[PDB]
Amino acid sequence: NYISTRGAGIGERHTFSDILLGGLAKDGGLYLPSEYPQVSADELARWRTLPYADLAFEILSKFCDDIAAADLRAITRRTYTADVYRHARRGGNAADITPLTTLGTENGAPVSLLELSNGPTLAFKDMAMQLLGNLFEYTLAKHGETLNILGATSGDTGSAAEYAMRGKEGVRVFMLSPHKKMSAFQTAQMYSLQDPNIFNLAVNGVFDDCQDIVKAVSNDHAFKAQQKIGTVNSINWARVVAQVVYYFKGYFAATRSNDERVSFTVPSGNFGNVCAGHIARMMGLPIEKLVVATNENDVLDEFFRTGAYRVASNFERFVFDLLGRDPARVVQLFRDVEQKGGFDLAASGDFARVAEFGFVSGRSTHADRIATIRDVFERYRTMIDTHTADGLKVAREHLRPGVPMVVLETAQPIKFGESIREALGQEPSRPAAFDGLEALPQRFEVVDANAQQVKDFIAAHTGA
Repeated sequence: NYISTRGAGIGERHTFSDILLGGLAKDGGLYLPSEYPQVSADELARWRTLPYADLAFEILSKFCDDIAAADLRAITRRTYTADVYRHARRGGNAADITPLTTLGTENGAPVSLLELSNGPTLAFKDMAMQLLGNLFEYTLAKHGETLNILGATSGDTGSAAEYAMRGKEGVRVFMLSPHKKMSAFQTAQMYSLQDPNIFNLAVNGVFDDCQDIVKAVSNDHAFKAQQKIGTVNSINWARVVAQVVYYFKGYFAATRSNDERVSFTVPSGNFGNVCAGHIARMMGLPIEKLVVATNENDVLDEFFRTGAYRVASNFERFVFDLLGRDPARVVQLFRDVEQKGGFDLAASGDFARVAEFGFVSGRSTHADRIATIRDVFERYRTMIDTHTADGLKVAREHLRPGVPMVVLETAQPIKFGESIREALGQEPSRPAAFDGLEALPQRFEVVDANAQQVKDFIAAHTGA
């Protein structure tokens, strides 16, 4: 049973499928399960040797009792294949889906990269998005209807969304991107798509103008009903579930037996990965530390260091757990933010739950990340990107002799080429598979920063 971070859902029934499409709860909160499903010692032992798709089935099954088991297995097996997750760049077996690449021992701990970025758009959101494509298609087939997804992107999330949803029955994607303001690789991956259910709208503004238009359409309830408007952003619970799976996969790959403990480092203070790692640990996965790298973001640093915020969907899910899963406390925190200019979890006695849950944090600077990229290229003979470098720098501050440390690789170097050029004096390396991408014919519709222009476009391209 799924309930709201702000109190709705008690005395009701919301299944996984009921909330799949990712709406907020009725009270403005986010949906969460009423308990975290527990993995027994026997289950954990049985799961160690499962291929990724079957491990995914096991975990998704804990969170979804309303979809027939056979159908969930068919969905995960269709989703997680070597062919889709084909871009393994370090000699790994793509059938692992998220191969673990061990770098070496540091402070007595084996340090590895978990390769989450071998999917079609070379970054970690392909892990959840590919699954959401199949889940959406499956669920929408039951009603013979179409979901018209509206989203915004600066390149990476929209790419992952479009590669997951292209060609899915019952789905269209209307994606707003800032015209001429994205990197060439990301622009080409999106705009080269010819699929008739994918609509790339290049907005004459910046990313925040694109987000503002999605928000404005969010507030037009009659239009949302008329056009069956959907979202695949962080409000989506299924995306978090999907991410729990690779913590299990990485744990097993990093260990020989379930007597061992593993630490993970999450780049970029990303609350979806924070949440997913925390949820895996809460289910019984033997995670020692969850290390959160926050680069030079002072807000994130301040929160993890002190529990305070002075004035993210998934921040709210995390803080709900810090506050004891009491929705009244969450509502108060948001009242403190609005009425009193921030919150202070240390003062209220709730900050102790951050360390309780295994969390620690650290920061990196641009110079630190360049140095880390250069170090890795020389010592371990491989390219890593800026996000992975933020992760590795921070990971290195939290090594315990004897405890594997797994750093999430959240984007491949080709996605963030500027820092690779600065660090390594060259473009990211790329195989023949990607030759000509940026020169392919591009298909997009330019629109101004005008919400009604976007509404008109959607209405003219759905048949509603």
